[PDB]
Amino acid sequence: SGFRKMAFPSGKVEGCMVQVTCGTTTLNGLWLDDVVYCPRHVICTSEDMLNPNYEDLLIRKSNHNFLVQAGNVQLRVIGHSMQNCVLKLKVDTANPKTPKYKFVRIQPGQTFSVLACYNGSPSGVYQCAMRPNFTIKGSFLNGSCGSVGFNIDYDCVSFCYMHHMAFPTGVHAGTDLEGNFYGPFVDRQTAQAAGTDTTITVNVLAWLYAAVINGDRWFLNRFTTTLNDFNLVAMKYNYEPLTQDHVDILGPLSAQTGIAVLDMCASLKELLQNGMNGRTILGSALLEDEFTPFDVVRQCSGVTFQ
Amino acid sequence: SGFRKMAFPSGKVEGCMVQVTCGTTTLNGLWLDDVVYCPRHVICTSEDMLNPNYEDLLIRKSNHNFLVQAGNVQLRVIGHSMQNCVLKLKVDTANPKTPKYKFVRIQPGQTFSVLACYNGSPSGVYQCAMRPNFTIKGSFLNGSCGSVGFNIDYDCVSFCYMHHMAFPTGVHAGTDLEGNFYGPFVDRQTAQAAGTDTTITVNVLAWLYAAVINGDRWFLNRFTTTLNDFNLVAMKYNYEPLTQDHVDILGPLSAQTGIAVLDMCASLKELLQNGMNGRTILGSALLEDEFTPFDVVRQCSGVTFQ
Repeated sequence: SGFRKMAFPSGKVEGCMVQVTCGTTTLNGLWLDDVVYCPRHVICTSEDMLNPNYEDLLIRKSNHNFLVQAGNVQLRVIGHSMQNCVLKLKVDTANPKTPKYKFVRIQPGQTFSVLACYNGSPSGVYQCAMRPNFTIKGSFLNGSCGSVGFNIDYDCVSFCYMHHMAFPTGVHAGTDLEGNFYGPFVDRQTAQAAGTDTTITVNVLAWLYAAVINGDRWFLNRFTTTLNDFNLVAMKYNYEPLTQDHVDILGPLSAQTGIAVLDMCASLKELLQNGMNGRTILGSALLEDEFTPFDVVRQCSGVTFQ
Repeated sequence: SGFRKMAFPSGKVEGCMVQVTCGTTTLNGLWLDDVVYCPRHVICTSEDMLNPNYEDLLIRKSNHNFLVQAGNVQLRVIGHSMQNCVLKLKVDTANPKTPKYKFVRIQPGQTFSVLACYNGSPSGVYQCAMRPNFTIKGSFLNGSCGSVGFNIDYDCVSFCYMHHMAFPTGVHAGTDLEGNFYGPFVDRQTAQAAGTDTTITVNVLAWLYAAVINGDRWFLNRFTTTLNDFNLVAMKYNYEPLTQDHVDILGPLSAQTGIAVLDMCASLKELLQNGMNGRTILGSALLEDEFTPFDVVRQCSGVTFQ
């Protein structure tokens, strides 16, 4: 009973966070086996960031220009390469606390947990979603660069995000762990536009099912509707159009509650047009789109990990 | 930049969670050194819970009736006592992963992180507040009993909460780690009323300061007001009255932003009377009271831990 924006337990990621220093810049790095991963803009001064030529900047750097610190013990850099927008600092000591891990590139609308770090030390953990415009709305201060996002599949940690940039708009951008940005962003200090943001409709429907599982049922109505007519209302309010793959994903939520996806949509349709009228659902005065269908099943069944 | 309901990193607590089984019942326990802590109602059947005489039930139990499991390794019970509403199962193996810890009993309005567990395995982590009526609005399924709440002071883990009961109302109740319930609750399966809930006014003001730190300033007005007149408006809307200790706690938030507490109150006063008019603050359509002033300073300065 109850429903909370829940993060994954962070223990397996904590033992992987190191502090990386090059010149005057210090940010966080991810120490798996004997490779440290960190944003390549650790090699830039505040002046370089306006127009960095990363190849030329990297050339004037040698292995002993990088101070990697894992707690009270300094690491030794044996080799450096640049994979897209991440620096791989090959080190000598492999991380004994290296978990079974995996690098994955997530799709918009999926959720993950962020372990926010400063100077290589864990500060806090929260759950967030990759927006349809490939930003995230995080909580990141200066020198939280290098902090990582992750999911947990039983015993395997899936790393999916590394924080790189904060934009004047309040939004945050980063890469996968191979160094490819999510979205059309580049790691330089210049004005960059994100797309129009849209609401993740499949997630909203998973949250309405969570509400029904928890005894909020007032939004339930008698109408039904069609996918095609719903999508016409949704596209008016900047909601992601629903496809059949979406209806199927919500299958188990439908079977455990005996309410048809299309019936849930008809409730939603009404909620977009008529509004909330000052009521709430699961404590909120707005429709929430940061829970995936799998997030809801996990929290309403008690899935555990290593 | 940005603001998120942030939990503490859970690594140090994960290595302390064990599974406790007695008869048919299985819940979570906290394994510090060579003592396991768990709800005493692990010794009850579903029938016993209606009217348990814990002393008599405990008498028919011997050390070998308790199966404590820490992963794939069974623990050995050497002694059991009942401290208030917690069972202390003294075991032989001390926990090697025992952190520097502390038992503390928190006051209403303070916040902590909950590590939700099932069968002794971490499932997720979230942040919550102790309501003024000594409940919490958590996310707990059957057999999440024994899950613990905690804060982190640099390297010391302060344990402050253990989950015991879920009430028909959707609210949750538990004890400190010495076994004293928060609130007027008892561990028996009967109807129990919580008090009227009130909004934690000092927390709300810390969140408005967080909003100003993040560029939301529309609620800022020109009026001021007095503590006494504000408290008269607040007591109308079921808000906790403000005292001078509260104004002082918000001192650093006031100095870093150059806005007087009483000026912030005058904004709040207006917000309670005139309403939100469909605007939002830090993304929310309602006033939030689950951030303490210290929570805001931690997230707006980058405080780190071991």
